[PDB]
Amino acid sequence: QIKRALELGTVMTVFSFRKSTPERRTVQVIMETRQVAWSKTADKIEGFLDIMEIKEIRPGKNSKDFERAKAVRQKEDCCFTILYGTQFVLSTLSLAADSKEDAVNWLSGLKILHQEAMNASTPTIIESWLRKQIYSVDQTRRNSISLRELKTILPLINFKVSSAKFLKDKFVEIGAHKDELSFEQFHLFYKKLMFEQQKSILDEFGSGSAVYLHDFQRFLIHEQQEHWAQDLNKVRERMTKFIDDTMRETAEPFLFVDEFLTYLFSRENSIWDEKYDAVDMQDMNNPLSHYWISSSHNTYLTGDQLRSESSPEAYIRCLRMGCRCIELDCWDGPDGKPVIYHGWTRTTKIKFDDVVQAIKDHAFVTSSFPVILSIEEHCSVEQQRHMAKAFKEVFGDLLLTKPTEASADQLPSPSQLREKIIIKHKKLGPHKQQGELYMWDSIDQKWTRHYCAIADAKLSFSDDIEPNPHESKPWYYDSLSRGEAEDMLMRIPRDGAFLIRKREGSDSYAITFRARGKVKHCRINRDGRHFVLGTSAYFESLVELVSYYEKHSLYRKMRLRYPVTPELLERYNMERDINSLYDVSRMYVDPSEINPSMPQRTVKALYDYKAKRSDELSFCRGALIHNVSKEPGGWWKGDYGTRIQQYFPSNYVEDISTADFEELEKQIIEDNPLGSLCRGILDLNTYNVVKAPQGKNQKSFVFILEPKQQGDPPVEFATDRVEELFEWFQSIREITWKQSIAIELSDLVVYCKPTSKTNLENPDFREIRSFVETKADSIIRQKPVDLLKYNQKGLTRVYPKGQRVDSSNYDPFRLWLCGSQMVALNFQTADKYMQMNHALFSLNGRTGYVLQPESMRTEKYDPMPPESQRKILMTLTVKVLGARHLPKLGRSIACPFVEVEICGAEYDNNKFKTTVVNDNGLSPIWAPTQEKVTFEIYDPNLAFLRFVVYEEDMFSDPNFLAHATYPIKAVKSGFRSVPLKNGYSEDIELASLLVFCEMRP
Ligand SMILES: [Ca+2]
Repeated sequence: QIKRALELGTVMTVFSFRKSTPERRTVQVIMETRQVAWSKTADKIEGFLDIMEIKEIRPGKNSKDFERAKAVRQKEDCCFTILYGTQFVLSTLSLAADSKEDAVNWLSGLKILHQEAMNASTPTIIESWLRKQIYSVDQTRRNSISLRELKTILPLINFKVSSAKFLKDKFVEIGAHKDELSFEQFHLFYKKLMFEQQKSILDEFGSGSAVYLHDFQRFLIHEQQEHWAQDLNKVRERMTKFIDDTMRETAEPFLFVDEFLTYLFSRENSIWDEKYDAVDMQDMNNPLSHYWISSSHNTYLTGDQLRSESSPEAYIRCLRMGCRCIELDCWDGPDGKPVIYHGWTRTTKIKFDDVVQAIKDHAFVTSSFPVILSIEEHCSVEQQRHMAKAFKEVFGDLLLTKPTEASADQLPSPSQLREKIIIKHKKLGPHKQQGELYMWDSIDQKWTRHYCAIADAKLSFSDDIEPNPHESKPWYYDSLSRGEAEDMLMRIPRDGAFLIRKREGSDSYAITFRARGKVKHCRINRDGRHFVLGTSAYFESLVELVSYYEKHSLYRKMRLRYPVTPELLERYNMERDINSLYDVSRMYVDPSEINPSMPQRTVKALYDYKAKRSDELSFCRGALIHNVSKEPGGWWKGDYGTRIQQYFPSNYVEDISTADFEELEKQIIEDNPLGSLCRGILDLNTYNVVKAPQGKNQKSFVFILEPKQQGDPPVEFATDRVEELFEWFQSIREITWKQSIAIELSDLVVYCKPTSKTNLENPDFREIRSFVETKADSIIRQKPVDLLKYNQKGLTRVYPKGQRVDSSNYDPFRLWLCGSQMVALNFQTADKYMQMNHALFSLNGRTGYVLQPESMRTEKYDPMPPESQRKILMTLTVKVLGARHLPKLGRSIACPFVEVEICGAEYDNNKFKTTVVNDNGLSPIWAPTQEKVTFEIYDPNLAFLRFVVYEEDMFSDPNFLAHATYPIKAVKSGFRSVPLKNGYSEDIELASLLVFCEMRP
């Protein structure tokens, strides 16, 4: 059809906000990889996007590329935008065609090409994936593969080649006529690799020669509990649709046992129950107060709360996920039209008019159910009039302007309010000093950018905002012992301080670095010419290794920054003498003093214990040990005093009581404006501020906090402009020396009238109460039953505390179980709680409304029963058997393990982890190591089954790879695939666990 017109290609004009001049390119669809490619010449493809990653094809000149370009002369009807990607912020390919003909050809042709890809079988996606891989080396659109190029690819696809024999022994077995492998020679290699690596799973299945039509139907009926599989003709179809072999399609289909394993790891065999993919309108006729409503906080932001980009695309992205409650922070614009950003911060400003349009175009595309606009009002009465007018005019009939029923005593249903936009805004009755400053490092002799803020006469500042050639380099030490290195690096008080030394009595090396006032050592061996850090981190050169870990994290979030040289030790030693009269530590804060006390992860010592090893902690009876990570057997890991996560006997501690609570409440860290991002705090009452007449260290604009108190260190800050320095100077000097609503908008508030009324008695259904995270958590703590009863008729919004400046999220489980409707979360953040939110709102067809269960509305509903009165409705047993295509995080091959947990407000860290597989992300296996674990579930409708895949790095630290999180409601039994998602809950190509699950009611 037009698919051939797209496969051939089309010359069009590409626009990037990243490139300043539009570039003419041939745009084509490679059917073999299912990519949209754009090339300058025929030989090489400049750039590509996977069709699988397309979220929207938007006609016109509505993209960041278009609006940032100089002109765009091409017509609206020749212009369109492919919005694609794996993150919250989607990439944009903005295109202008020569003609309206071609443009319309693409929008139609791409839509059907996407659907084909979505609906395609796993074996079709594998061939596309194998096609992508051989293209990737030299980008020629290759036909065959070298032996040396396959050995270069295997580590990139997260597999370590055990030996050279393994490939050649394979090569022969597949048929290695030469070192070259054709595409189908490579295709056959993958299948053999996957089967041989994972064969052992079969010991759980039949002793037949292959899996025949009848064997498979039994498997679907009895072990998978699929009762459609009675209809034997449906079972033969599934087989054939999977296989796709014309010669075997004849008569009765059978899978080869390796094709059966592939099916078990495949989408087709997902743990997810599909009936929950559609809306159920029988669950959409309850009052609005009975629904969990997918809710965003400060929707405009794409990043942190301090300096990240505001975009209308954030509203679009959230709305098209089915988010139904979005936030507009409305501030006085320059031209009497409101702007939206985070007040007083360096977050970019966007126009209210662009957000209103964006909401109108996107509110009701993927979900028909009512959208709630939470308006935080800082605008003038006149600017409020523009908002009242703009809403009415742009939204028209979509804008709820009067109640659904006049004589109502409860809220209307989501059904009744379809394609309605509801204004939450204060209804009429009938200036923090902050920004970016440069700070000076005497060690590095460099300035870095920090976000700083003054709260209650205290300036808080953030962390910074971003042939053996090593023999000449002064960070390399030819003849240095392990003990000296530790002492040398213990002299330099900086995380990321490093040197590389040759190991004593060996032609091999080590990197030793300081992290959190403690030195660590990393072994660097040689593989012929190459250098290997730990196990599989390959480098050509120790300079290349140092370059990489300057840009990429080596240990946790520590990078290499401070090369420990003789010149640095010489300089710092003298400077430490000169600066002896003050203690520099006092301006920085301790990394534990910003880390909160864990809700329930604290133990109390039953006995005195003396450490038999440096590994082990030593403590007295009565000692409270915090942030305990519980593993099986004798030894647990936890923090006591200064030390962190050291080993101790588990049978030497007991649970804390309420009597210990008061002691932990005193130990609760004092919040600062930068929360987790805070690096140091300065008491401006104990300083004078002076401007350096001629700046300092090559900055012109430098102010200095000079200490009043003995021992307190002076602090130097710099600005880009003298005007910044003045505002900071006068803000600091003023410490060191020492409600109108526009009727027009007010009238648009039908429901969701904000109220205060002190406390939760007499809920009005037209009213909404909002609680910051902190207030919400104290209500849950003291008044949970009041919140529940209020939430039956009234609505509740919760939003993150102001300190979550990193755009981190908070536990919504307890709030949800008290019937709280709008638990507003940072959708731009890839963390556990957004993952929970996406899981919950995957139910009921991604409408962003989930009916609270009937159980929550009976008199005998208790979220928190006593231990002895715990009623068990279901047991869930889980075995993690294996995984395919785990992502490669960094430079080394994944050493994966899986953590399984039942998530909810009834569950105190109810998890188990698998053992670690060494250097294999492509095809790990865990089946032989552990038995099933059994979970007791109190209510299946109130809980989530969460799988998280971690890599175990060289330091034994867990790093996130993927997750899958499901309401237990939608979990199927038997040998099930678990399709793995990234931190943003976007699908990772061909990535899946294989698990066994048993649910007994
Ligand atoms: Ca806000």
